[PDB]
Amino acid sequence: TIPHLAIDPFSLDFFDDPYPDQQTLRDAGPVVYLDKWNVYGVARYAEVHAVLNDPTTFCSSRGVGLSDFKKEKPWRPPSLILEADPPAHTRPRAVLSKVLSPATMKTIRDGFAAAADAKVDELLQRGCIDAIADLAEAYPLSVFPDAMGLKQEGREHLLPYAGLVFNAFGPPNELRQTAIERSAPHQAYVNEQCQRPNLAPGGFGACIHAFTDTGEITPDEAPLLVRSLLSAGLDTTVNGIGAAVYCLARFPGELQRLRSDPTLARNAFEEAVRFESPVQTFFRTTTREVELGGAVIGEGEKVLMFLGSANRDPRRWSDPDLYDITRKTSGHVGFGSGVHMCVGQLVARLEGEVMLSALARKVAAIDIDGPVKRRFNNTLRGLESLPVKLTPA
Ligand code: HEM
Ligand SMILES: O=C(O)c1ccc(-c2cccs2)cc1
Ligand SMILES: [Cl-]
Repeated sequence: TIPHLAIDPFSLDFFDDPYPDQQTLRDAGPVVYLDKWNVYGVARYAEVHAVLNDPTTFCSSRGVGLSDFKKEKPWRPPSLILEADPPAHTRPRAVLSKVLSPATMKTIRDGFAAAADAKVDELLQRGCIDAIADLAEAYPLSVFPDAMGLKQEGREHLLPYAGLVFNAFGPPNELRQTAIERSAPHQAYVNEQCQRPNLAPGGFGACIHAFTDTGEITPDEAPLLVRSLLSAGLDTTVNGIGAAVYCLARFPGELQRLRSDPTLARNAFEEAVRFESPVQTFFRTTTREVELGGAVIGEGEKVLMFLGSANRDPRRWSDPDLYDITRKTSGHVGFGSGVHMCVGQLVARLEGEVMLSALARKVAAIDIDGPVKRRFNNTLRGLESLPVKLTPA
């Protein structure tokens, strides 16, 4: 009933160009079995969306990586939000929602926007730059650690820690094993910064600790919730902004439309999130036998969702392989869907919007002018190096 495929979605070949294999996975059926890892897979929009929106049946508390927490020990203490199901998920989620809330974005927008304009002005003085190290990495590093309230010392641990976290959702391949081998100094730094005395007043970390007297979380839960923002809050945005710049570099007609109406900046970023999907895949575990898209899956089985594939599924999207900054993007799954849908999406969209606004107002052309190099991670998609020449408007 269910087709068995040998495709390895965690292989370097797949990362280098996932799109043909994703079509093969979608077209094989609504539910496939991946023999390489003994997991079920769903690559169509319909089933990805259905799985995400049934957290009772497709739970997160057994881990959102390949590893089943009922069978193996997690590599670090489980996240109180990502790796929790309702009702345990609900109150920590509400705290992070209020910490990263629509109202909070007002307190940071002016500074985030000025830093984006400043970075684009700096890059234009150099002309030829690496849009990864010099922009996609440099911009979030210039705003997010400060908004968290982190001290300056030790910030070089943040991107390695995040890469470790996202590699650790994969199978026990070399990318994952090597990340864990190297992890001790990054875990040590990150855990220490999560303690209340190490988080500057007014930042996101201090605000999480301030919620420990309302009855929503206790003091001993706050450090792990700070850990969540230090895990998911930087490397995702690096790959999102890198994706947007890569899209504008490859589709100059869309850069021209963005220049002509900079208020398209926010949707141009959302479309980049759909088109490249910085978070490509992750898992749920079944809590019962379940029928999904006409197939029967037993209890206790890992189900791999292909978010990037769902975002390119022609059953859902017109011209899915085109980057279109005026596309109606509502419904894409690049930030997830349902109860776990990205709690930091307003921070991500703010960074992306203000960066693309700066480019729209200040840059006339973005031309790739060197070898493009991909960065390999078990669940994040993005580039290692993107040499571009920026021409001023
Ligand atoms: C372009 C940038 C980003 C992308 C593509 C992205 C993607 C996602 C996705 C797909 C999920 C759902 C995971 C699941 O259902 O298991 C998620 C959850 C989450 N994200 Fe984001 N994210 C981004 C930025 C951020 C930022 C900036 C923050 C914090 C400042 C953040 C914090 C979180 C947290 C804490 C969760 C867990 C929420 C929950 O389990 O209820 N993310 N993100
Ligand atoms: O530590 C945390 O709570 C944490 C939360 C979310 C993530 C993401 C996984 C996949 C997309 S976002 C990773 C870590
Ligand atoms: Cl840790």
